[PDB]
Amino acid sequence: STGSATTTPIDSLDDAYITPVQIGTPAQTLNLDFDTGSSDLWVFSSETTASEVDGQTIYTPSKSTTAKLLSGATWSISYGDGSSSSGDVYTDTVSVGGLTVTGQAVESAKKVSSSFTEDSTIDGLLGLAFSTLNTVSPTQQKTFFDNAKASLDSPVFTADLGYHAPGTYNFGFIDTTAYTGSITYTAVSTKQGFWEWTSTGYAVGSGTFKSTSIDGIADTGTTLLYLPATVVSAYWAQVSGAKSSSSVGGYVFPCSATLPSFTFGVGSARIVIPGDYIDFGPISTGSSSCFGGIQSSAGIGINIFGDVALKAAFVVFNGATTPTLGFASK
Repeated sequence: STGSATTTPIDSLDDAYITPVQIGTPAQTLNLDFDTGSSDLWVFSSETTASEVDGQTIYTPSKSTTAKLLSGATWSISYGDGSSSSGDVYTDTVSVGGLTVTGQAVESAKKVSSSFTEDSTIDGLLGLAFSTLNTVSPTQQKTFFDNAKASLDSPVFTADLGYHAPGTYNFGFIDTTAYTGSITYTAVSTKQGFWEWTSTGYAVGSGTFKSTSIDGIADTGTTLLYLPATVVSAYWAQVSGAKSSSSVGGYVFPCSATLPSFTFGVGSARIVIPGDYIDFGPISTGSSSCFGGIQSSAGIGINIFGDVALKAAFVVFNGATTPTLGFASK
């Protein structure tokens, strides 16, 4: 089998992407944030505290003839941005772009933190990291991809995120029309449960390429590119007036600037992030200070190849017995 679904930016900055997902019988369609940095499929629901729902579409398990309470199971997750959610668990039928999994754990939120409530466009998350990170207790549950894998034509999914435009998540096949050149594959460590890999270096604008190993994660659920402070300083030093602002929480730059590109290495191949992809707009409405799309990872503990980087590439998440990542230009 295969599946193919369009993913759409939630706003004009590409802060995140939503993909429609059918849950239950008859189908209830929710718009989920596909997150290769986590491993829980959780949704706003009829069980979510009413004051914490503000415009989201909810899953109502009592209206699904295929929903079954997973007795005793609870979940609770905290994300790198400080947000969180928790609740109980149903199993139900879940379909993405024509690919159906029966018995998928659907984690129903009883509580969500304020940033989820405040984002009316995201009805939940669909985790695509390794199932060892799934938070369901006392019986850990499998991701949608893990459940689908054996049925897929090939044990892969691909992320093709757009810049200020829709893109595509495919399951079970590699669309050879969706990228240019060849796909360069690189080794993955699953030891932390992430799609963790090592970039071979970077360049700033038209500058020379610096060969240096940068370990990080391919994370569709993170907006920006988080890299070591040395690398980030070298980038922003090329932008007149750019500075790191403790009050804002990262590098800012004059909105009048034209940003240089940023290149990252995948083996001997190179992915170029255009400068425009690194502009996240005014820090507050009407400000002439703009927020940068490349930020330091120094306070995180891990480097994160988030949407800023991934949307410059066609990205293969290869879930073969030994997983690997593939990157192609597009």
